Amino acid sequence: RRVMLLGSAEPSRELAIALQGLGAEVIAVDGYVGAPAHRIADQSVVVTMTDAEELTAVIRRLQPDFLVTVTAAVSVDALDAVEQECTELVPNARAVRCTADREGLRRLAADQLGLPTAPFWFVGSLGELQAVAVHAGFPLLVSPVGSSVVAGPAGHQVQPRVCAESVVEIEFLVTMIVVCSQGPNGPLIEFCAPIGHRDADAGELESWQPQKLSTAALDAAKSIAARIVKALGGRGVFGVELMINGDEVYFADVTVCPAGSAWVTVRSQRLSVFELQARAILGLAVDTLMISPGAARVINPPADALTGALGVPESDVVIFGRGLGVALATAPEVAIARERAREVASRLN
Amino acid sequence: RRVMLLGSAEPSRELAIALQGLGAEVIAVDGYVGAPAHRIADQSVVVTMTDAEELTAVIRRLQPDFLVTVTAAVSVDALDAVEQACTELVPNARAVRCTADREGLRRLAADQLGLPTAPFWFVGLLVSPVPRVCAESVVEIEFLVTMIVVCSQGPNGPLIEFCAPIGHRDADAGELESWQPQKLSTAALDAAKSIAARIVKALGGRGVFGVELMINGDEVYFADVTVCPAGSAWVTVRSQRLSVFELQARAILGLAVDTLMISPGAARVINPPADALTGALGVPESDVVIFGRGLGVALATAPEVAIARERAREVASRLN
Repeated sequence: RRVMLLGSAEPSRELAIALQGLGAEVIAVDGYVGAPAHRIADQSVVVTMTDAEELTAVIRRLQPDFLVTVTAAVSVDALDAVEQECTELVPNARAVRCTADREGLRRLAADQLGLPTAPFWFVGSLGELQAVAVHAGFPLLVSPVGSSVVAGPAGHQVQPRVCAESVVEIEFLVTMIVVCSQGPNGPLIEFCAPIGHRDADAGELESWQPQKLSTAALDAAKSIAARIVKALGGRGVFGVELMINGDEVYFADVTVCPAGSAWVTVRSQRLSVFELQARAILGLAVDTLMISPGAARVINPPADALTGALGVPESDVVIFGRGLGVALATAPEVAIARERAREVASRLN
Repeated sequence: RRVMLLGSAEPSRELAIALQGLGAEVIAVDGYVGAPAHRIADQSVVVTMTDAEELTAVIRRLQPDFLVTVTAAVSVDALDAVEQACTELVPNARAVRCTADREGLRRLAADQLGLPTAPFWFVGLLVSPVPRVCAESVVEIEFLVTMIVVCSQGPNGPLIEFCAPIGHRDADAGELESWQPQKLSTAALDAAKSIAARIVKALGGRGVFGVELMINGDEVYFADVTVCPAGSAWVTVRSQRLSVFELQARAILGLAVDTLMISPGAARVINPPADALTGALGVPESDVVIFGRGLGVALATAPEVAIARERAREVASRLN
């Protein structure tokens, strides 16, 4: 059983450990020579993965049982070549293509599915912008298809590309991790507990699990998460990005790769997002049981700093090279778990 | 920060992962070419580890910050020289020597310390080869129990932590079965901590120690201690917040530890087809660790040890 990982960054390494515990040989592919998953993989490969010819030869020679796309820098055309009884793609070349095309994924979510999003318009003129502002009002979020905030410049109520978004009030950003595998009885679709996340003080990301939601908010979230994921199809672990304001839930995005916010799961769930995606790739049963509330801080290791960081109760750390590290804590409550993680991170950075 | 592992087998691999999560480069040393920790280590080394000359040159050239002895086939004479000259040993050489000398460890436990053991005699009943030959009186036993003792430094100096007792026994098809926690009476648990703590402090140094005991209601007997992660410790990979390997990674490096339990659990060490895993991972709260030339660990957790053992039985059965 041979799995091939397109991408060899930090989560590619943990996934590779996970897959090796379950008995699989892993090939780690990337562009440069010293990539993280190269060090512990069974076989390392260097190719400009953004090269449809060069990538496709590599896949034909090695001929892996499973082809896992863990990065965004990849030839989607090369992947559809391989799809077009020798290798299962997990995720599908469909999902890889849909989620790298930002325009097409929004239009898939809001138009084909009836998913609720923040009002958005794709323009291609100045005049197109002019209308939207008159129609939509302020503030707007003009973004290339950096992201400027058009916060200023209809007489009656009955009245390349650049993306315009109306701005909505938001309480929480939330990551819904959806897992699609096979069980001993066929297809499984599992939901993790909502993961709350946000940008923190020193340019770090903070996450925590579980984020509490109302019944109506949680029903909406499962519904939205489940529907975008079934449209993509195939086995895999999907991170579905949502915006929440009390009862309202908005679709923002989905990634076929383990999000930075998922790092909390390494300590807060029985099976981490990496153990889940190892099992999903290989078509094995999964559950989404939680160990305990937790929080994480992704920073972007002096001997003194480590000693101090691990002095914080129920804490853990994942050191990764230059400027990359994860601070982790668990606790009987999310609030304690976030305070401990901020302590771990503070003693570390 | 560079740790060197004497021994490169399956537990040496998990310890190596653990140490790499905490930021350390690991050198895996063993006798043969394809050893398990070689595959994911940062640097691999092949040497005859019982050769004091050959081993000692290897340690002098590489010059690691920490020297960890994970196997028993190692030159203790080569090891004592490293403590006499740049490099911290976890575990310490005193411990490596005492626990490989079976006669001297018994005499240390029963004579110098006043530890209770089964009556024993060395001559020159359970007659066993120790030359000398060891004679033991046979006592009634309820449970075999592993007491995992952890010695590290915290942010406030020395720590000595006890894990929850691990029960273990030989089960069917040659599998070793373990489970955590094993319930003990107050008097039994007081005895066990006392015995575990006393043999470990006599060895000294940082490390993770497995202390073997025999239990019959009230009475606790010392049977053995190892400076290496016992096969019965495998249950901790899922039953404790920090597995025996994460604890020994933290102990080697002198970091704080705790011994919190996630949930009751059980394990079965067997000594791997796709349908075997599909069927095996269908058991609730189950996990597997595949190695090896047939080596595998079946794991389950549950709200009760009894369910956790039945699930692990099932996982192992669907796997074997």
